[PDB]
Amino acid sequence: RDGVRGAQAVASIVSFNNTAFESYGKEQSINAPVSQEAAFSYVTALNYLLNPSNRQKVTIADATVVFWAERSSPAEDIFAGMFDPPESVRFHVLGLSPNAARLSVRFWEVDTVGHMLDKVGRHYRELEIIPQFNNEQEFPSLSTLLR
RNA sequence: GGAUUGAAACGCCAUGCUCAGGCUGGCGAGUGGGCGCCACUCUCCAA
Repeated sequence: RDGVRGAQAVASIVSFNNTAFESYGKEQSINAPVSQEAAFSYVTALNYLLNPSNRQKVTIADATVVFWAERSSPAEDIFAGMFDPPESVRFHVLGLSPNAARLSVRFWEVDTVGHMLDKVGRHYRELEIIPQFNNEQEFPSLSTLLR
């Protein structure tokens, strides 16, 4: 509920529980070396970002999406980007999906603006038609169309 | 003729859009109007 949705109670990104996944005679996490404090750091950061109290998380389809910058109010409006369609690093975007007890990365972007017009823009421009009344609204919501 | 974090790795097994329902009841192409007014087969040729 308060973490990655649909995954096991405790999940991990790195794990080598089965022999088929080992190589060169290594074993366990030693199969990929990382300093202990470094491992702690990013895990804590990821846990923090997952906290619902901080408005930097959103669920789309099956994948949970997390983003961060020095400010987040505009990107947070992507909530309507699907719910009701219309110095610091800027807008890292990460989307991951859950396996049974381990996580996988779906996509990864670092672009600015946050534009998704590639599909939405095409989607809307395909729907263009002159209206009948003068008081109609240009951008109908999917709910209205389906109804 | 050692070693491309490599060498091997099926999305797979299978399931009815079914059972049934009147385009009906009914309505005037109907009322009425002149093909009329008038005009030379007529001049001459043995059997």
